[PDB]
Amino acid sequence: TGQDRVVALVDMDCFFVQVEQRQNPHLRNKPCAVVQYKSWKGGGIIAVSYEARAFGVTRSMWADDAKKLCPDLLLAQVRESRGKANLTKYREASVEVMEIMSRFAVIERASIDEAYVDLTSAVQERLQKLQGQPISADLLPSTYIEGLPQGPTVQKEGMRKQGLFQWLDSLNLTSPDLQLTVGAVIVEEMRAAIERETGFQCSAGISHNKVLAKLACGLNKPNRQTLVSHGSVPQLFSQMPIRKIRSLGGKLGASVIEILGIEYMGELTQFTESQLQSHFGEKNGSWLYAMCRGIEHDPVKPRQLPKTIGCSKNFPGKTALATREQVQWWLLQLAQELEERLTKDRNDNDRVATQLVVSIRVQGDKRLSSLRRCCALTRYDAHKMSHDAFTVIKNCNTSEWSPPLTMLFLCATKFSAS
DNA sequence: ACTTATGACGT
DNA sequence: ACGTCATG
Ligand SMILES: Nc1ncnc2c1ncn2[C@H]1C[C@H](O)[C@@H](COP(=O)(O)NP(=O)(O)OP(=O)(O)O)O1
Ligand SMILES: [Mg+2]
Ligand SMILES: [Mg+2]
Repeated sequence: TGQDRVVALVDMDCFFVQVEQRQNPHLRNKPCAVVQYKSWKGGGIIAVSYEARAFGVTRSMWADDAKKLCPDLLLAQVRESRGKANLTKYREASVEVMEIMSRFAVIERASIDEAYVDLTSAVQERLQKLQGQPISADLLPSTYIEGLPQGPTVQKEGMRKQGLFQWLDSLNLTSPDLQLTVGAVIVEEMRAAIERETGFQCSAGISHNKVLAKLACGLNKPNRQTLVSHGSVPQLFSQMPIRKIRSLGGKLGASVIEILGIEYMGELTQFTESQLQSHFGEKNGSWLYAMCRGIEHDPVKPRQLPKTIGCSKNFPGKTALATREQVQWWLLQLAQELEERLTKDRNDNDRVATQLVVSIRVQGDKRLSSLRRCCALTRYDAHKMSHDAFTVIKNCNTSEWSPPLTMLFLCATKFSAS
């Protein structure tokens, strides 16, 4: 019934903003965004504080536009090195967080600001230690129970406590429900440890799988955690849009909506697994049939380290690189940042990348990557990497350079122990 | 002219 | 191996 494991998803609240606000006290408790490349339209927003969201400011907005919605908006710029954005500060901030999470349980780095946790084992330990002890409300100061309260509240904290009381009073409530509660107690502790040790606040979702735990985390932001039990799923999914569920945000979800003629996740229950398979594939049908019943089996991978390391730049419109000299210069600029990142990787993580991937895009092409080619990554030399990368894409030139290049991408892959 | 990184799947 | 999809 997918009530076998306890899985959590922890996600930092407006991460890049918190990172800047910690370092610059002035930006704290104020409408705040983080931008990059100020020259064109004040730059592009990649992170918005909650105060700034009250005014309607969103990521992928122009800073000049954001200022129109929010006159008093404070802006922080991404560091620029070698003529491109540099995310080093946010990656180091990430490492602090990932390290604190590691002490509690085994984690899967899902993004720079979020990881999954498997609390299944930890829950078992706590119960033996905690055996015969009731769970106090004090143990869950920031926990929301989805679907509660019900029955017999005007303030949001009042609703939270009321729901928490009903759930705790029942714990009536099964063995898998008790495990989620202990799972959540542990998440309270882990979240408190993050803020105390780094100054960063965050939200969390606690459930039986990664899809639900991720959905749960969203429900109460920021600085709150949410438990989505097995029993809540039917009511929660019933009015829940398909696009909301992870991996249904793009084309597949659209085709499910278009083919099946439904709009909510719950509506999938009526169809047989075979029906779903025939429409959307064997792998997807099977996945859909279980997910709408709240059952998901993807494992929490024990991976704290990124599989791959890469850098890229985009040369939109006029700025597009139409000469051999420019292509050579930016590969070198990219290869140089890559070398710094790669060297650090070896010292911290005892591993080396064996392959190098070059991806490029050209004018008139929609696709993120027009093409990609690879070659051997034998040495961490920016000049060699840049020179080799030129060699594997040099043919690409139809011609000077034609067509001019929209983007350059260099990626390191295939790391091995050492 | 929403950029810059990531991971997984299909074939 | 190379393209594509999905996500942050
Ligand atoms: N499309 C994008 N392009 C570039 N950088 C991005 C990005 N999306 C996110 N980032 C960077 C900047 C972001 O701060 C960060 C975290 O990812 P989120 O969790 O998706 N968003 P946040 O933590 O800001 O807040 P909250 O979760 O509470 O809504 O990654
Ligand atoms: Mg976040
Ligand atoms: Mg996130």
